[PDB]
Amino acid sequence: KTFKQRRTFEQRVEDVRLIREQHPTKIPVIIERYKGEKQLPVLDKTKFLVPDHVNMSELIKIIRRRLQLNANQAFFLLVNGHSMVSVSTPISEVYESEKDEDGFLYMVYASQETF
Ligand SMILES: [Cl-]
Repeated sequence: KTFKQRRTFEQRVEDVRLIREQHPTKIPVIIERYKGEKQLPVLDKTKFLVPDHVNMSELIKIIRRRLQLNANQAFFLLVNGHSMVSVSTPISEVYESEKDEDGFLYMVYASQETF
């Protein structure tokens, strides 16, 4: 069901390598709904090419807009399995430090703080 369960390690690496070749200024991000989430909708896709100059605060806003959330819906985002240290961090730096060995940057969202 999850991205890693649907694609082999080889397939994931080769896709990241393709993204470096054809979309060099983008960060390859996998964004998935927490498996127990009951309030927030699922996204229309899983793999996102994020401009590498945005910060985490902006990425949160982007994802909230893609989910068409209103102001009273809570949204929490994990990166590489843990909470964000700061929303101010540039995504190019987050990628360097938090990328998976397959080359994707993995994120999970939920409406509660306890995924
Ligand atoms: Cl590009």
